[PDB]
Amino acid sequence: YAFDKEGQIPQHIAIIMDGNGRWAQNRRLPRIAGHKEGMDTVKKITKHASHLGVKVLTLYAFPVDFFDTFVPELIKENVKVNVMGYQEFLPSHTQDAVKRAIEQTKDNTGMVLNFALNYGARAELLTAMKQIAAEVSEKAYTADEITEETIADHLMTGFLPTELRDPELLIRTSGEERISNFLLWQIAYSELFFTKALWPDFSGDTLETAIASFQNR
Amino acid sequence: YAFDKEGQIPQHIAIIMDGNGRWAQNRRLPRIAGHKEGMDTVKKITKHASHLGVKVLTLYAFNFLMQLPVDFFDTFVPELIKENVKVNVMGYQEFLPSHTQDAVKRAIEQTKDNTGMVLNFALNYGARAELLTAMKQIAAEVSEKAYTADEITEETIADHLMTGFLPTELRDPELLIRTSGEERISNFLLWQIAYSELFFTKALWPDFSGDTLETAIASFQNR
Repeated sequence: YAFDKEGQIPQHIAIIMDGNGRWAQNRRLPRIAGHKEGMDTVKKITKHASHLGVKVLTLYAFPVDFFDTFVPELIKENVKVNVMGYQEFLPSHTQDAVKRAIEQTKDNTGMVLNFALNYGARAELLTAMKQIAAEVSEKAYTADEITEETIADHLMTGFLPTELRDPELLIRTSGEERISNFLLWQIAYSELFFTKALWPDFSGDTLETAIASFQNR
Repeated sequence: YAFDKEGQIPQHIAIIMDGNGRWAQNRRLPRIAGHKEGMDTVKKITKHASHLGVKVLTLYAFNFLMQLPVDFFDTFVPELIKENVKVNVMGYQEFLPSHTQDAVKRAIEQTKDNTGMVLNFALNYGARAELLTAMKQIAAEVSEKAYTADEITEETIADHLMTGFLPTELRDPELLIRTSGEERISNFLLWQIAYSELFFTKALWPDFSGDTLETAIASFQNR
């Protein structure tokens, strides 16, 4: 049962990118060659997901100059760039390149490309917890006024509008069957899809196959 | 691949029991027959999991709506004693019927001193609500200056989840099983399932057998 271009498209897709190392090793390449091939794979699926109607494409690394040579194609595709995680541990120069790509695409109105870099779901839930625990301690609101919407606001997806915060479809590559500490709160009702294909071999056809199964075929 | 009876057994196995209604529809029985049959499966899987050495078995249910647990627990308590199973139920028992609340509170009390497998029921349970309840507590306690905000740790959160009663090694499931062909978490142990192995079977829950549990464990054994 095939993918329907006129069928239902998940508005928010999250992908756990995996297999970059195993890709190079089976081809006996050094593992940097598998990571280079994975970051061009990122470009190929950012472009295809955008053309399919996806509104948020969240990518988990389970950069470099990469953002500088990507920013023109992101602007041609009307793609807005966000970065989830702890920018603090990022090198200062890649901190600079990331906030530059964010600022240079802040006005694009199409699909949001949301990078998960040095990100952890339990860590994210903890940092959301400390902020709420501090806010109630400065009497900003009760402890009983806290809601799920409160928790969702303090997650790294809270910048998104409420209808796009949670992925409707979560894809996991490299043949693993684990959530692996990714978007634990947000994937409460997400459809799950697992492909044995490694991320450097992940193609738009693989994405369409995944969306095909999301459409319940 | 094949199940190795001498191989590794997951300490904590979580199952999302799904497919009870569809099971009845296919037989054209009333859909209540699927849910009453699914409870027979609960007794079967509890016994087989206990015999395989599973330490914790968390089951997710998915007025007669909620009248099911009164006669289930009451007639299930003897065999739970014989199998040395300690019963626990996660979720807000506060909200469900009085009559079902006492049958559940009795089954917990009558099995409190059992030392074998923990049968962990999720009735009126939701992971997101469970995390909200864990934070409403932690926010309150740190507002009582029991500690400070940056001393909150993941174990602070883990203690305040509804699996916190379990020791640390048994809190998180190592294998999550979803029946009825569906491939989604559906708001179940969201924090705890962070590293769990996921197994999906098309089998409807009333057809879930000890062998279906064993193929799931076989997959956890990395085939």
